[PDB]
Amino acid sequence: PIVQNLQGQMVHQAISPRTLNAWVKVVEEKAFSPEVIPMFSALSEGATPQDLNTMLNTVGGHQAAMQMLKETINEEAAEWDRLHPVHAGPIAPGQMREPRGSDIAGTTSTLQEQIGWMTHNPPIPVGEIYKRWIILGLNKIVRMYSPTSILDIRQGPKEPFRDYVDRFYKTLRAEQASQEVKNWMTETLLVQNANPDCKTILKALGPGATLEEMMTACQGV
Amino acid sequence: PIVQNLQGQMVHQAISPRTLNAWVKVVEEKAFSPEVIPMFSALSEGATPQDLNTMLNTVGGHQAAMQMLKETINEEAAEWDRLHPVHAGPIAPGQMREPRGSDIAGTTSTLQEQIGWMTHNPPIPVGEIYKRWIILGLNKIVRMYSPTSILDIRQGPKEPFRDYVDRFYKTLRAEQASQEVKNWMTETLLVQNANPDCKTILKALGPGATLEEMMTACQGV
Amino acid sequence: PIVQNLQGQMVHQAISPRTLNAWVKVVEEKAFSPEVIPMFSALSEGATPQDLNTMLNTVGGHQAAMQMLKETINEEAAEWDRLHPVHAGPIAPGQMREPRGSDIAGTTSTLQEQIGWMTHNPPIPVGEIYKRWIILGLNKIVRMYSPTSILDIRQGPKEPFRDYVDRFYKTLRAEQASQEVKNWMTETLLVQNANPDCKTILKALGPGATLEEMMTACQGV
Amino acid sequence: PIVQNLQGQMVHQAISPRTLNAWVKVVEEKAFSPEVIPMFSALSEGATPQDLNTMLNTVGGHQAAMQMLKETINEEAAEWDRLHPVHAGPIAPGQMREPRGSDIAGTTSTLQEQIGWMTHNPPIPVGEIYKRWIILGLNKIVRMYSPTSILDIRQGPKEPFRDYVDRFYKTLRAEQASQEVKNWMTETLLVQNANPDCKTILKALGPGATLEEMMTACQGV
Amino acid sequence: PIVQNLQGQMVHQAISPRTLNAWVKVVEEKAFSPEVIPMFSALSEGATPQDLNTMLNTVGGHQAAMQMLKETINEEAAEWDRLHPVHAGPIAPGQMREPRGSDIAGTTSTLQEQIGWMTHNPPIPVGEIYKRWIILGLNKIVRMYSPTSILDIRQGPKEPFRDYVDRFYKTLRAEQASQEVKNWMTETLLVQNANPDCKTILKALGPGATLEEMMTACQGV
Amino acid sequence: PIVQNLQGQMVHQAISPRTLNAWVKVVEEKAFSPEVIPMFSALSEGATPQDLNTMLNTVGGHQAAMQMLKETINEEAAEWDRLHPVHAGPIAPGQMREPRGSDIAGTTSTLQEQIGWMTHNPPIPVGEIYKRWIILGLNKIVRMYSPTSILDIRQGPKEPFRDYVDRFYKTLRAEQASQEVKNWMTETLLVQNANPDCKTILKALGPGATLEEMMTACQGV
Repeated sequence: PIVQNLQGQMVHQAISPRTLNAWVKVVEEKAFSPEVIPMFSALSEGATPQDLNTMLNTVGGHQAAMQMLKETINEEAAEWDRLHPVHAGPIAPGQMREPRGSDIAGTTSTLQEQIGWMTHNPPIPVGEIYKRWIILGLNKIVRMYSPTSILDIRQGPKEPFRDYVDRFYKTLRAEQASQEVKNWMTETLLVQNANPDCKTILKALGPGATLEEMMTACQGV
Repeated sequence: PIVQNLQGQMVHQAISPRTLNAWVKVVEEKAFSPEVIPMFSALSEGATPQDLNTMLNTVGGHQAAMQMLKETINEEAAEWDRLHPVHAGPIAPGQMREPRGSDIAGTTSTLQEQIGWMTHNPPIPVGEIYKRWIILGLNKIVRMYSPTSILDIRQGPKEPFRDYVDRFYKTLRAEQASQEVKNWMTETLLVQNANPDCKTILKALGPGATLEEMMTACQGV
Repeated sequence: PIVQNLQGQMVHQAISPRTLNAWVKVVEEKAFSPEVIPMFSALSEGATPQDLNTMLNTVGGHQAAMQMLKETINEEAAEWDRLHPVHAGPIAPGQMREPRGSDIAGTTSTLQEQIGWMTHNPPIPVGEIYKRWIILGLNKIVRMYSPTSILDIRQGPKEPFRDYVDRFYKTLRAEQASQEVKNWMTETLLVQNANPDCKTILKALGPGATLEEMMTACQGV
Repeated sequence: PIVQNLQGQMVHQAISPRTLNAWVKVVEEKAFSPEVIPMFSALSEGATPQDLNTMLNTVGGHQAAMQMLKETINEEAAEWDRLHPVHAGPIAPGQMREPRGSDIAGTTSTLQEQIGWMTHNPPIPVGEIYKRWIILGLNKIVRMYSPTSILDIRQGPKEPFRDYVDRFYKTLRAEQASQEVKNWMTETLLVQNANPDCKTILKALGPGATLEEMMTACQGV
Repeated sequence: PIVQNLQGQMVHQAISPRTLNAWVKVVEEKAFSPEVIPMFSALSEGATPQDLNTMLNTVGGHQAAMQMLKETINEEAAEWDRLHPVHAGPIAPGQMREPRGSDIAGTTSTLQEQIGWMTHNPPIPVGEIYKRWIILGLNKIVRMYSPTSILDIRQGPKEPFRDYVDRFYKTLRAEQASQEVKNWMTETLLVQNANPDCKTILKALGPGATLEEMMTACQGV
Repeated sequence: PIVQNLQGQMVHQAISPRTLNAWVKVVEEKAFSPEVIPMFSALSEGATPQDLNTMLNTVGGHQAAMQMLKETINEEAAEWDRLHPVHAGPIAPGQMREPRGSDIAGTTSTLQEQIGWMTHNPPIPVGEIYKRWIILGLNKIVRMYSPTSILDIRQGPKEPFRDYVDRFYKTLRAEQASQEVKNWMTETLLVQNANPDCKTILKALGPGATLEEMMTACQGV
């Protein structure tokens, strides 16, 4: 990791044992559940591509998903190469060179160049660029490892609205979808896939009713 | 979070693994229980909107409450905009741009922006403004996910007074009701819904008796 | 709390995740057991009233004890308020005000006021004042939830004197009773409530024996 | 280990209890599963050769595997002495001695030579050379201690492709096979050792298919 | 406790949670066992009298000993007052008041006074003095609470010399005897009080043999 | 212990809780195992004799070993005094006193003296010296509490070769014998003490076969 102290004093730190353990245990316990993404992202704030590779490589099992993640990363490295030409210019001997895809993915750069890119002026955020590429592949993994389709999420006849809504927003959370489309699934599907009895109730509230009002309206139906 | 050092030197740091796990296990273990709000608020001291959002996004499950909270937050951000019109013409180069409700909520603002208002003299403490909106949305949730009103809490045949007075001020603690109404519930219901045996003993003290007189009188029944 | 660093800089620090966990486990493992009150005093070393209410409020359940505690704090506050003369008109900017009972209890004051009082020499130690009120209320509660009278503790037919002494000064520690009454209990009851055999041993030493002499005599019975 | 602090400041410190313990417990619990080698690299960031011997000598249990690794360490050591002969006379003015194989392996050399080599400019990275020699012998242990070869990974009749693919990308992970060769093993063996139903669907995709296209095709199978 | 930084700055810091918690755990796991007195002393590095009292009060149960310990501390406090009485007239303007036993016992002395004595020119280490007084009483607990004497350990017909010697030196640790008396007990009781089969062997090695030599001798009897 | 900071500022530090807990746990799990001995050095890197006395004295039980160790140290101590006699006539004015053997074992030397010798230039390493005596004595203990002869380690009629090479080198590790003789045990005894079926397997490879070759050859017999 690299920890910035007062005055922007940037110092690399080797990775902590209790980070290593927390992150590995999270993936053993909860698998590819959506909270893994914010947890991953948090626990790798200021990480180098080597520290990020550590976190993935210290995981055993789930090797079908990690093989997909490698490929996804290899695709984002071919796309960084496509977008940023490979030509070495009249750059100074002591100044940082220009990162490649494989520099970003942590394979052709050294730790000192990765610390260098991050700390240097101008900086290149090779650690966070790589995080976006991992997180994308994780979006593919979460989406792939979902057991449920969001359209089949429906209120039962004897199902409290509130337990259905937990089901609706779990299965929705685990979709990759535009926000606009997710807005549409809330405003169309929630009232639409309800039970007749509760369906009536949410309609009487009209279109400016809140989920709070909606849960409290269906408290005893 | 942002650690205030000596000479008033404020340096940001990312949120700890053991804060993340203590907050995560709290929600798993204790659900929407009243002490969860001071516990959340306490583990979130010195938090930015990004750190508060981290803590909420690392909560896996309970998504009907997180959606109810999203709508609540949006209502407090939008309400902030209601109070404050858009600031016309050019922004001054010595001055920070004044936050909109969506900058406070952490979404049309960067992390660096959040740190910018909060640290820049005279500080705008957007973390502690937004935090109060979160603690607002949580109270609504704590109060909703409560199964019992005070009328529904009574002492059974052989139940010790002590466990009942605990049940009573736990359910009162979690109610929506005002202090004049929560006084009325205390002075009426508490002795009224005691069992025959304990009710007889509390009647023999008089009505002017204290909770201390009430606890040491009715203990062995 | 407020951590004093070098050359007497007292600077506030948030209550640590492990402070919180420690108080949660202490209350979990040992409830309303005597030595828990020292754990609290220790965990509240250099604490503010916000940090005292945070610790009390972070307690799961036990609202009969906490409602009793509120009643005691509110009584201690009304008594402080009673004794201190009322301020004539507003407080001029150079006048650091003198706290009312509710200022001490953290309900009418700001954190900056609580810090202000403590650091502005001759210090008004509002944390340490409020802690005595809380500790005082914890002793009443503790004494009141204490199961067994000191009078009723007695030796088994061939029970070891040492184990009987452990029970006697364990129960004695939870007794309301005066130091002078407890000195009588030492001189009268300790031999008195022993069993026929050990009683005889103990009687033969006369009253000049210390507890080591009582212990070494009853080393074999 | 040796901690690089602000501005090339290298400072010696002891190997951490909870480091040491983390390594003993990974080996106690999990032996020589593929994830153990990345864990060992994760836990030894900035370790000297001495610190690296500390970690091998603190293993109890499994001394045939540890023996295999010493022999490997002597092989890797002898090869370093073959490639670079002894350097005659007394050491060059203000220059560090070129280490032997036994110096990299931490036996003929002293900890102060090891700290000089690592911290000097140009640095001699003795810690990372020996660490490769250890990682090579841990791979011989991993591979030997494995019961299944990648030729032997095959799908059940009613088995999910995904769980099988997890056994395959785990087994592929422990292969000493080169990357051009691992690529043949992916495009050939995965479908070939598939069940007849999932095999048919995957053959229909053509030879252009990704792992994702293969997993989403055999989702219903 | 009081933490010394560079330039001889001694600044008090509040008692650590995990120090507190570890102490508590020691008394529960090992009771008042011999090895506890060096662990306690170890855990009470830089302790004030108030931190020493905090450790004693943070224990519950085992109160016959806690009573022995109280009385012993009072005796020693009474001894310091006898050895060091009050000197004529009021206190110096710039210096501290000379300590009483009750000030060393931390009961009549404020924390500030206690900081005062350790930091003062000339300093009285009232912590380290009080701790020795505590340790005298702890040794009285160890010696009283040992179940058996060094005289009472002799070797059975199927007992291994090794286990016999384990028992001998265990029991010795807890006795009152001096090193020249303890020396006599090694050279006299151990072989004397051994079983016939090991005794012939040990006599044969002759009285200049070590315990390692005696232990190897008696290894297959 | 003594922590060497940047630019070589050596300041003594209090004996860390997880130093104390780590050594306690280590002894509880691994007793007289050979692995205790590197762990002992690693956990004592940077120690004083006071601190080494703390770890040894905080060991409960094992009092046969503590007497054997004690004896080994007094022997090493007696000898250090024989070889290093104190200088003729009057003392150098500024200098520190001569460490005697008991000083080095921390018996007769205070904390300050031990800190002087270690930090003084040229340093007298009382800590590292005491550790070799402690390690010498620990190696005797380990070896004593090991019982099996290496001649007695043989393969069962259908025992896995690995479980026998593990037993063989576990017992070999605790043998006293020179390295060339341990090389002789490797070449003679290993293949010799194997069962008819595995013996046959190894005999077919020819006698030049490496342990990697012996282990893959007997992978399944």
